[PDB]
Amino acid sequence: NQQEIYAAYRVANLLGVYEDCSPNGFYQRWKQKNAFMKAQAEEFGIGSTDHFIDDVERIVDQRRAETEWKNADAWKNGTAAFGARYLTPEMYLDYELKSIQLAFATYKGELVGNHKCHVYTEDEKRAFYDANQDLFTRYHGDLFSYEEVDLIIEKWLKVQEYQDIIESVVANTDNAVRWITEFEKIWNQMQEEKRLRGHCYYVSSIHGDDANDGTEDQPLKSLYAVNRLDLQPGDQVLLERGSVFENQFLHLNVQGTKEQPIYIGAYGNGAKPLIQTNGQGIWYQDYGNELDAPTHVYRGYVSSAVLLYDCEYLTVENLEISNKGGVFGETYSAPHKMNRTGVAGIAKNRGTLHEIHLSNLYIHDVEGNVYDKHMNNGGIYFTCLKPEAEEKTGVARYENVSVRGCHLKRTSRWGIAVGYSYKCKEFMTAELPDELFERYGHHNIYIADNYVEEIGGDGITVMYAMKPLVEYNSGDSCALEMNDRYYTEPEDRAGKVAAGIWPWKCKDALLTYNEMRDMRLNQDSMAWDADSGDGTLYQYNYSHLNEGGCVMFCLEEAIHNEFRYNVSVDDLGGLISPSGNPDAWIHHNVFYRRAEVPFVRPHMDDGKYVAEENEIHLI
Ligand SMILES: CC(=O)N[C@@H]1[C@@H](O[C@@H]2O[C@H](CO)[C@H](O)[C@H](O)[C@H]2O)[C@H](O)[C@@H](CO)O[C@H]1O
Ligand code: NA
Repeated sequence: NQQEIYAAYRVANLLGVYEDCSPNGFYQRWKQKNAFMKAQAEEFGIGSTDHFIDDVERIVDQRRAETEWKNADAWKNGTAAFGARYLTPEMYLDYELKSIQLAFATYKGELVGNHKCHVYTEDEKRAFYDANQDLFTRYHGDLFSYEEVDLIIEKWLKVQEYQDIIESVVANTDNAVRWITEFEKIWNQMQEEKRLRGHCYYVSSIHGDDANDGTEDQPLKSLYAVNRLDLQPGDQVLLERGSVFENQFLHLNVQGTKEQPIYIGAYGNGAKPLIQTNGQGIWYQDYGNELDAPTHVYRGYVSSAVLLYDCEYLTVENLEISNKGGVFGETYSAPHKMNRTGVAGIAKNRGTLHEIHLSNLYIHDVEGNVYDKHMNNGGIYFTCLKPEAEEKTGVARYENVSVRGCHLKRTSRWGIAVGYSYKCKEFMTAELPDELFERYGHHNIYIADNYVEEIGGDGITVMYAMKPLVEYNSGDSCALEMNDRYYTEPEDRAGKVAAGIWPWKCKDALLTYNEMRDMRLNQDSMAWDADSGDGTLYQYNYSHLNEGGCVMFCLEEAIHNEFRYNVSVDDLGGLISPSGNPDAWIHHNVFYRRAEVPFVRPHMDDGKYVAEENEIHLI
């Protein structure tokens, strides 16, 4: 809503968040941001996947072997390059609107223009605690103490005060109309620049006909027609910009070759083609065996806007996807609400699937089951099901798979999840020998340049992969539903926790050049999580105002952990959560903490760690 955008930049000006809070000011900051990331970030993983995807494990080995803080000076004076290397207009606007809100939350001034900044008294914060007990329970139902959530409550109350100022300015509607008229022109200009950045099948919801041959002159009309095409190596399917595919879905079982991949994309002019699945695109998921915990749901119907079922040598690019529920009989937090995906990837009957790539997808309002962790449930979820006959087709798993440039907003439960496998019970040791990955695990997994925001559960998680590279991702405001207010009927599933960007049962994972802000309080709610897995390294990551702190080392199977050359600015709760972990080497980081935010997070402090040569500032 343009009046809310206008109001936000009015507050930004009064807070001094940005020097120029005109629409041109927004445009120049966007241009500056993209030019900076292009000049200063690493080049690896930019451009065609054929030029780098085979080198992911090699670049991971090189970066893990670094012996000093690369560009330490930039990192320490606040001009390092991290987060997504290109921000779309939609990513950038949402990022700045969140920046303004968080600046209000930490503002110490008396006034914002004529608005007197409320000073939240102990009485007022304690009253909020007593009235919102459903927000302060942990994994096992035990409450955080008031003292543990005092500063988080003040942050929340200042965010509400901020939000009330926006609707107030909106209510009070001259130069607002000027500001908004100019913003629309700038927005269109930005969309024009964004847009600038076998057989060809054309599909047009507006001009097509499913009886056509599917040329640009006589395009197909519907995704159902696409679902019926016998797509061959080299084929392209191009969806017309401006198209809306109402209640439609793409369910594909197609294979290109290395030499002639299949491409799904956009053509023409206007908005990204919109797949508006609205809870249709039904299919039956079955892992074929219980998962790592017997309580995890592992079979049932899923709604997916885009289902890639045993696909290979396929790239999907430049689409907008939603998957809203709200069908008759359904409530939002219902225990068995259908699992929903924006893009679901499945490996089952073709052994290793090669060369699946998602690029520049805008996936929002995917209203999956609030609870279920391992059904294909969230914005993007790739999994591996037990093959019909593994002795004939091989272990179902992934090789050379990338998720790049995707924007996720309001997806539940997961943001981006890649790799959960029916072979999960083969990895139930602390140490994970390389042979487990040679037989059962994924190779050359690359997740980069994504923006995940307002996510029900975890932001980005890579699973069962050898040396995955998760880099140059930006995350805001994940774990929104990991609390009793939304997580109403978990039954025996537990799982009321989420962290930002992290690996599960990976070997020698590298998470680097990521940015994570404003994780929503739960027992976890830290930015980074060296979870169960072997050899995880976080380096060159930026974290800010996460309500569960900076980094966790999670229990006895989180082994060979290292956390170096990271910057943490005003993480809350407690900076490090060494929770029952056997080791963690925490060294050569820079932390900025409030005096009343401890280095070690309460109740998550009984693990083994070496913290040395860290620079801890008070703020
Ligand atoms: C060991 C542990 O408790 N780790 C937590 C994570 O929970 C595990 O996540 C994996 C995901 O593949 C399985 O679901 C497993 O059964 C869970 O125990 C949890 O997701 C993260 C993020 O909050 O943190 C740990 O608490
Ligand atoms: Na294969």
